[PDB]
Amino acid sequence: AMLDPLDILTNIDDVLPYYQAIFSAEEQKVVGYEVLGRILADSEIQSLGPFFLDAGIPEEYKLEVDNRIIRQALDRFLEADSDLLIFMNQDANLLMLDHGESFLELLKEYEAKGIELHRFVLEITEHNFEGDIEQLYHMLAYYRTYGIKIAVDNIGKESSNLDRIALLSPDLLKIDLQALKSPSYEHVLYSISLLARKIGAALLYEDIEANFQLQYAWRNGGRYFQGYYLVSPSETFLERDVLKQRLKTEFHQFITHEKKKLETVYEHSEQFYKRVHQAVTSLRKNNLSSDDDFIKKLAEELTDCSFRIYMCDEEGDQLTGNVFKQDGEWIYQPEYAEKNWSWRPYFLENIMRMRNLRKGFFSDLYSDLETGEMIRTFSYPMDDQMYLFIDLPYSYL
Amino acid sequence: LDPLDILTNIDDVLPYYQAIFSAEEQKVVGYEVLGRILADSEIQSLGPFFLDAGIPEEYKLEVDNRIIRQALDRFLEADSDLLIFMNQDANLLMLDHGESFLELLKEYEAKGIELHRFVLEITEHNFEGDIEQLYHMLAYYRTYGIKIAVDNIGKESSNLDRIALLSPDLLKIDLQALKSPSYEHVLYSISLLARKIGAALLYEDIEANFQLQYAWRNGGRYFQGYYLVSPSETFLERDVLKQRLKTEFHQFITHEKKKLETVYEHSEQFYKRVHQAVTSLRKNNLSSDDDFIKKLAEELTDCSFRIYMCDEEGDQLTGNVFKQDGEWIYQPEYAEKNWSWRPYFLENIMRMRNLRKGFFSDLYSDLETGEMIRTFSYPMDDQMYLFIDLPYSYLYEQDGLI
Repeated sequence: AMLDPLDILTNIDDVLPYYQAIFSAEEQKVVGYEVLGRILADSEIQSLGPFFLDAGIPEEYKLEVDNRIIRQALDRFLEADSDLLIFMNQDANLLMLDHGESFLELLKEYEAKGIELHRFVLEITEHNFEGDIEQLYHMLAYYRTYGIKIAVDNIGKESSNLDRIALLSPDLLKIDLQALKSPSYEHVLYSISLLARKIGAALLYEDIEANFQLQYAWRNGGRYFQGYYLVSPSETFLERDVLKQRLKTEFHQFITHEKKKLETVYEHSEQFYKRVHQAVTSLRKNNLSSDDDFIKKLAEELTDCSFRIYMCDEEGDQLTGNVFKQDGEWIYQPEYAEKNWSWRPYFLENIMRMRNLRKGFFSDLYSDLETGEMIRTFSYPMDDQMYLFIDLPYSYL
Repeated sequence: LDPLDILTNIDDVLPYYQAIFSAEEQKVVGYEVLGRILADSEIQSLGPFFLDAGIPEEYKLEVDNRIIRQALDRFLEADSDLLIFMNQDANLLMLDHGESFLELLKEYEAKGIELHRFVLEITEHNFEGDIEQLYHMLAYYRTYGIKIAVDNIGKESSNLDRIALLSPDLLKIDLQALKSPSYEHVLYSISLLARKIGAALLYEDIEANFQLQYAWRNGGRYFQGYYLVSPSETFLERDVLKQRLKTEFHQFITHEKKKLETVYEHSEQFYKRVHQAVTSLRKNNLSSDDDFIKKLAEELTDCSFRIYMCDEEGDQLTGNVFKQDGEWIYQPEYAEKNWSWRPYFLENIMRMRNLRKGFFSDLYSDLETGEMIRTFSYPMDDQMYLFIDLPYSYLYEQDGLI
C-alpha cells in the first residue's frame, strides 16, 4: 500500500526537497525554511518521513538519500535571498559516525559557494542521542565557532531531559502543541519560555494548525512560527511578505486581548484595595489590641469574597491565627500563628516593595498550598512594621 | 554482601529512618523509611541489593515487605500526624498494578494509619513499562488520599510536560549535583511550574551550609540530609532542631534583605541618571527620536550597549543604536519590528504607565551578543517607552547586580 525502502533506493533520481516557511513575530515575515524529504512516485509526491525514521534500513543508504536532498536544497538557496535561515534535520547518531566532519565539509563547501554558515539551523533531538553529552557538546560547540546554529526538537516527548538540553546551550527550542490539541499545559509553556529567556534560546512553535494554537504560541514567548495554519510545504519559495497582512492583524488582536486582560486585573486590584482600605481604617478605630481580634472582624466586613486572612511581621513570622472561610462562614485557626514564610518565592521581595510603594497589591495566580485551588494573595502594609495578607479564590467569572 | 547472606538472614533486616524538616515551623514532619541489615555486628545498606539486576523480584519484594511492615509498626506508636516517605521502585510496583502494595497500605489503614499520611516516592528514570500506565495507577492511588512525590527532579528526571500531567504533591530535588550555570536555570523554571500546579519542593541530600541556603532561597518547603540529621533507628524529638534552624534562617533572611535592597537602590540611582539625561537632552530641543537616542547613547556610553524606543503596543519607533567594540552604531532596520511577544513586555508597559517610574529587568541572556545582561525601562511623554540594555561589563563592576 505505502512506500517500500526498495521503491526509494531504486528511484533515487526522483527524490526532491520540499520547503516550509517559518514566520517571525517581529516582522511577521518569512525568516527561513525547513527542508523536507520528498519523492515523486507514481505521479504522486509523497513523504520520505517514515523512510528516515525506519530502523530496518541500512544507514549507508540513508546518507546517500539525504545527501541528494540537501545538495538540491542548498542549490535552491544559492539563487535566493542571502539572509534566509536554513532549517535542516540531522540525526546526531548518524552524524557522529565521523564526528560530523563530512557534514561540516559539505556546509564548508557551501560557504565558499555563497552561504554564510550562521544561516544553518541544525535541528536535533537530544533524547535520541546515545553516547556522552560532553562528546556531542564539544562537536556542536566547534560547530558554533563558525556561527552554525543548533536547534533542539521534540522538547518533552519521550526521554527529553531539560538538564542535557540546557548544557547543549541551544540557539533554538522547537515546541509542538500536540498535547494541547485541558487546563495545566499553559504553565508548561510559561515555564519553558522563561527558561529559554534565561539560557538565551529562541522559541519556534511548530505544527500550528488552528488559530488558538497561534495565540498560545504568541503569548508564551514564541519568536518563530510554523504549521498548516500559516503555510503547508511546497517546492517553491514564497514571497517574503505573503502573510504580512494576515499576521499583522492577527497579532494586533492578540496584543489587544492581552492588554485588556491586564486592565481588568489592575482595575479589580484598585477596586479591591479600596474595599480593604475602608475596612482597615474604619475598624482600627475600635478596641482590637490583640491583632487576632481585627482579623475576625475584617473577614466579616468584606463582601463574602475573602478566603483566608492573616498578619505577618517583616521577617515572615505569622503572629496571627488564620480566619479560613468555608461554606460562607468563619473559622478561627490559632495553630498557624507561629510560622515563617520567608522561604516562599516572592515573599521578602513584597515586604521590601511595600516599604517603597506604601500600597497593597495582588500576587499572580498560584495554587493554594492546602486546598489546591487557584488563588491570588493581597498584601497590605499596616502601621508599625506589619503586613496584612488576604488569600482570594479563582474569580472564575 | 551476597544476596544469599541477606535472604537467609531475613530476620536481621530492619528499617532505619531519616527526619524531614518543616520550613514554617522548624520541625520534623515525617521520616523517610530506609532499608538496613545487621550483618557481622554492623548496620549495612540494602541499596546495593535493591539495585542488583540478577536478583528476581520475588526476592526483592520479600525483603521490601519485611522492612515496610516493621516500619509501619513503629509509626503506629509515634505521633499520629507524621508523614511516611517510602521510596518504591516503579517496576516492582507495576508488576501487579500496585494492587498488593495498596492492599498492604489498607491493612494499616485498618490499624489506624490514615492513608493521607503516606508519601509514595516514584522514580520514573528507571521505568521500562508503559508510562501512561504508571500514571493511571498513580492517579488511582490518589483517590485514597495518598500523597505522591516524584524523585530526581532537575537532573535525570527533568521533563515539564510530565510533571504537569501527573501534577504530583511533591517534587524531590537532589543537591549533590550543585557541588548561574545551566543547572540553576533548570531548577528555577521547575520551581515556577511547581508554584503554579501546587507541588511542594523537597530538597534532599543537604550535606553543607550553601545547600541549605540554596534550598531555602529557592522555594524549599521541606529539607533532608546529613547536614540536618543523619539516619538513625529511632524517632527524634519533634523540636530536635528548631533552634539551630530558627537562627540559621535569620542569617539567610538578613543576607537576602541586604541583597534585595542593593539591587533596588541601584535601580533608583540609575533612574535618576537617566531622568537627568532625557529631560536635559529633550528640553528645548527640536530634533527627532532617532537623533535623540544617538545623543543619549553617548551620554550613557559607559553603562549601555543598546538603546531603542517603542509605543504602547510594542512597535519600535526608532532604529537601534548599538555599541560594538567601543564605538556606537546605528541600525535603522530595527524600526517597525514588534516586541510584544517577549515575556513581561506588555506587563512592563502596564507597570510603567501606572507607577510612572522606570526599572531594571532581572538577569537574562541577550540573544545577539550571548551574554547575561539587564534592560532598563523608562517611561517618557506621549506614551513612548525607552529601553536601555546594560552590558555584562558594567553589571559585574557594580555591587550586587549579578
